[PDB]
Amino acid sequence: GSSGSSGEHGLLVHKAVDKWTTEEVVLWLEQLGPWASLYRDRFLSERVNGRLLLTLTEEEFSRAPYTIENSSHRRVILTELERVRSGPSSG
Repeated sequence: GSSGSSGEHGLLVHKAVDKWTTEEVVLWLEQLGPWASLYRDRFLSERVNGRLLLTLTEEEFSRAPYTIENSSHRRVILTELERVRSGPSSG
């Protein structure tokens, strides 16, 4: 509807993370916690898109520029990612 910019909190998973955009990428991460705003800047500047968000591993995250000097932060991203990326099996 007329809710802020074009985006909904739910279709995230329904839509492959490898198809997300520099926008959705930050939006999904901006939900894991309020601290996401401390990294979001690095996501936009680096135009880190979904396809790239998935490629990024525990290391990459700990490596600059992100140099995420906080494990907890990586655990939140990597984990949450494993969810949005991995959908229902149905088998």
